[PDB]
Amino acid sequence: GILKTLSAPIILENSNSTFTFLPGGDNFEWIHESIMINAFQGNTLDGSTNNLYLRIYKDNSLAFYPLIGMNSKSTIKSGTSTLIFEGTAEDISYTVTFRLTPYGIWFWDISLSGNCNKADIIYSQDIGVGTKGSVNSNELYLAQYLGHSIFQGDYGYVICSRQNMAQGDLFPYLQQGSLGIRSIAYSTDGTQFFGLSYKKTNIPEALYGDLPSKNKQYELAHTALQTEAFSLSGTKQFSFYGICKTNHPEVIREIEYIQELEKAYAYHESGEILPVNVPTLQNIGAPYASSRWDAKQVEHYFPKRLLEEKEEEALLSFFTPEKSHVVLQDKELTTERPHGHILMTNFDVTKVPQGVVSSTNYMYGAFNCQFVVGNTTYNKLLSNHRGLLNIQKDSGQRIFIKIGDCYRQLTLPAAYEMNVAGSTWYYQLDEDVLIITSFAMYNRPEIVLKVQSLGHKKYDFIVTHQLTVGPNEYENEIKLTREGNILQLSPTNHFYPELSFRMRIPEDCTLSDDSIFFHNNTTINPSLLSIEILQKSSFDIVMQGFDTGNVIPFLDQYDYKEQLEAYRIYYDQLVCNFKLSAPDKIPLSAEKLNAIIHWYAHDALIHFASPHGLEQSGGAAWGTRDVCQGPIEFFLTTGHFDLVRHILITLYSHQIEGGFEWPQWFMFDHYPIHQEDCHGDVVFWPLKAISDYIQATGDTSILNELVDYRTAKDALPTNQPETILIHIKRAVTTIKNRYLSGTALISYAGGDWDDTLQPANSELKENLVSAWTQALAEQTLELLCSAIKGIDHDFSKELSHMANDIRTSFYQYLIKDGVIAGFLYRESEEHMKYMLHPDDTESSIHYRLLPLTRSIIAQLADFKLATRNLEIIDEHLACPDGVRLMDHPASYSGGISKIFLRAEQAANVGREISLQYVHAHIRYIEALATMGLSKKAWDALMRINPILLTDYVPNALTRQSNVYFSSSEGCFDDRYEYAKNFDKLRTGDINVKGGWRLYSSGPGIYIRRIIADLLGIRFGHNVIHIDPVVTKELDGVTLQFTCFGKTVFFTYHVDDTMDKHICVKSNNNILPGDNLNNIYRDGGIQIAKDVFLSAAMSDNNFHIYVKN
Ligand SMILES: O=P(O)(O)O[C@H]1O[C@H](CO)[C@@H](O)[C@H](O)[C@H]1O
Repeated sequence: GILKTLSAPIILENSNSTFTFLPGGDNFEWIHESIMINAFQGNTLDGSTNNLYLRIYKDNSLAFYPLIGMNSKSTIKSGTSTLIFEGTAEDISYTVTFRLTPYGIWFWDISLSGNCNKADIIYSQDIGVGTKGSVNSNELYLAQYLGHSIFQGDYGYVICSRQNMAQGDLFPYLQQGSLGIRSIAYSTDGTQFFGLSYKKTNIPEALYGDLPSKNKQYELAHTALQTEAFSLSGTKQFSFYGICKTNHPEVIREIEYIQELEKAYAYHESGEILPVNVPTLQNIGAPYASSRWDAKQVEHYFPKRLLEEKEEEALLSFFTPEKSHVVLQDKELTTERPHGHILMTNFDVTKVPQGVVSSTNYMYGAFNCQFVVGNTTYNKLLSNHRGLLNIQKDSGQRIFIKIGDCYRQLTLPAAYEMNVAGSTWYYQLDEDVLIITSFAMYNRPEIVLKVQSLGHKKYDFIVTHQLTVGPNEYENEIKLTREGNILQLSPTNHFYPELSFRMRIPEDCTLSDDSIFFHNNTTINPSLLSIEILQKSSFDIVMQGFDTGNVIPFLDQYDYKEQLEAYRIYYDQLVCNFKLSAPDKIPLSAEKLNAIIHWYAHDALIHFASPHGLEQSGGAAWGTRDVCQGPIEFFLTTGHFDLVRHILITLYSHQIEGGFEWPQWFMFDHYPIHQEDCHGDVVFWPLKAISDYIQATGDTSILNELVDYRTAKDALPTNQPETILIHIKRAVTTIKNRYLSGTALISYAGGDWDDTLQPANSELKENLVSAWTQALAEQTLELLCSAIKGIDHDFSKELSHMANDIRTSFYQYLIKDGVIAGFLYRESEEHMKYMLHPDDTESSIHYRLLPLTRSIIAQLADFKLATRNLEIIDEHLACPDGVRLMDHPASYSGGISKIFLRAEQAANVGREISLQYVHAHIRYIEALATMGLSKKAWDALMRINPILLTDYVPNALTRQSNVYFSSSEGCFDDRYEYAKNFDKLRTGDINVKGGWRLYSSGPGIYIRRIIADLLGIRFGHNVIHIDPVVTKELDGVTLQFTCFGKTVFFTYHVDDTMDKHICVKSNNNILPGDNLNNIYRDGGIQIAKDVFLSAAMSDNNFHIYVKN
């Protein structure tokens, strides 16, 4: 059976514009030239995000009626470039005429005829304003760079918008406003229009009130305009309009295109505008959100709770002894980002895995989005989740349940419980609880949905699936065969020709597309795979993925518990059975590490094996710098050494021929895709990681492995392998080649760690020097020197000379008045200027975090400089929510870049522009740990710990507690208010909120901080290093940890009165060893493996005595 693709059947066209609609008149794709104007494509069940709302005010009510789209019940006529919507609302006849003119200008002309006392209109439009590619790739990210300027025009508010991230060279533009009626209020983000409450009510919150008239620069670019209120007794007429320009290189300063708009307003098409058939839903109601559980219900279903989060004494979330995190309804209605989770199949932990299965789900009834097998972009069965508020709610796997006469789509449950192996939703019904579980199979490429009525009551269900079978919805035809209760789905390819999926469905279910939702049984979307299941108290759908066609029979039985238990052991072993305990009350911070470790282990494992996140659904590839940080640090900390060796070989095989640097990112599977343009820090990371591998393992053989390169343009193997050592030599030449003349100052080139600080021109590219890059290069080439020492003496000597020269240029050029400058700009020896240093008095930015922490971490900063670094942090960068990247925001003047690219283009205060990018705060922790500053280090660890965050950082707004957040951003509506009131961040006088979730190096590098740097357990070549940096409160606390395959119990004692720094005892015998080198403090102890293990055979409780 062949599934066709959805094509939007209403197709309006006019000079350089194609605007398409679904048959209910819902927006599909509005394209002007090559710019997509809307943010979200409509779907055949929900319609589209945009609308026009008629509201009617009475003495005891307010009513609101959508005028367009399939939720309006308007009839429709169309021409070549016109739609006419007609209908009535109470006592008002309306017509809405949509005009697509030749000018990249559209109108919604509204005519109202009737009697009523008080009415208004609300205009509502989601806006993307990017290429189709950019909008589809990430709506949220596109929104971040879409800057809105508000003016008063002839008819009140007019919203102008400039897209500040280049779209195929161009900076596109929108303008929206009203004609013939005053817009008396406006909003610019979907959070303002729909509100968080939408996630329960399914009703846009703004419809009950006035728009706020504030420009909120967030992630749901969404323009709303509210008319002045009016009486009706007769006919009233007015319009809304939009203008799209594909290139507006200047910043917005005023309302433009007034003459053009007047010309476009006079435009009407000559052709007949004729009736078209409009489909209508049949027995489909409003969505069903659960009633909220009260205290006694929660107590009943979850008798065993820990780490309870409460606000105003209402329970928001908690953890359980069985390693679950549970989220109550009320919490989801207070988090701006939607609670969600990623499931992933276990793999062999000694090799780079292939064909890993994964699925994403969210608390608000998105049960399974983006089911993939291997490649998280291309090898996909179910469509991606999009947005934040579930306005469009048809993606992936959804469930309809019959309540009374009507099928009703499940949205918000009473509770959502996550475990690393699965997600459970609890929906309160009338005298029943419906329990939905979506869970991963152990050892099998499967995700299973289970639906179960707690009281064994029967119901009718339709389970819908937005298929892709490929990277995108609506892109390709689908082969669907059915044998009994097994469906097989495959595309109708080049690198995964056997790609297929199977679903086992319940035994007397019926199969359709969206036809069953409609009165006429008309198919509109043929790729909506619908499963109607009648009169069942329970059922399941088993979903299998096969990237290489290794099809396996279904099991008879699919049991969540067994999977849960197998994954729990997998995760325990993954973190070497980490567990903190004490005889007395364990400290809260330890309790937080026990609860978070396996969650961060899961997040890190996803980042490694199945690279994608919640907001960042588009991934698939390894980032070169990323795989060297998050996964490698996680795996080196936990002794997954064979895995790191394999990672590193794969990594080196992706080095690019000719240029001999690395791509920014690359697919690690059979898809030859990479980004050959890289930032200037990227080359250092494979060099550092291989060195850290060699130091940890003694495995110098890796340097003799014969490994290929990839071609720049095609990402194909070059079939000219060389030893990894020679790979390294070539990389190192590229570094030497970046010396500025007369110096060993490494050119900035494409940028450093901070992806928002790409150089805005060629001169800045050539002549900037990043102090962080410089420090990283020094550290990397020193580590390289040591790692290669025993193998190639001469190269090791050259590496030493290089590191030394880089060190000398660092001290000689990048430091003034004891302050390490963020950057030096050097045209030549005669023309030099510090930036991100106090001397740059023309700039607002005088201090940069990155070099301060890298220089400490590398032991490059001498003790004095390192101590100065910490003072600079305390005085200029430390905030209650963590340490900031800079002491002031980057420039923003309407979106054109001057020095830095994306940092100067982002309209939204978020991601790196927030200045608290958590990854960098974790490096701060690493630096503190190097300096032995245990009180600052543990305090910093807690400030970014999502568990009970709001109890610890009073101005932090709550967020999902069992997942990593990548940034912390002040609640500032725009860049100008951010700059003006920046100091509020330092004193906690503005609230801060969480950024993007899960997909980051953060969780892995956090885990390393915990284990290696603070608890102080590090593995070396036939040695264990013991070097705790802990507080008095860890005194009497024990870490259980598996060391070289042996479970040990490290009990901490903090003794300020010791003669020595460190002492390690087993059965009262002091373990012999050597002190570690550390220029800032007394070093830890290196104990031989055989000695350590021998001691552990008799008494595996090791007592560590440490003085701060
Ligand atoms: O969001 P993440 O993964 O924590 O980190 C992201 O931003 C950082 C700062 O620009 C980069 O160094 C990473 O390569 C990128 O993935």
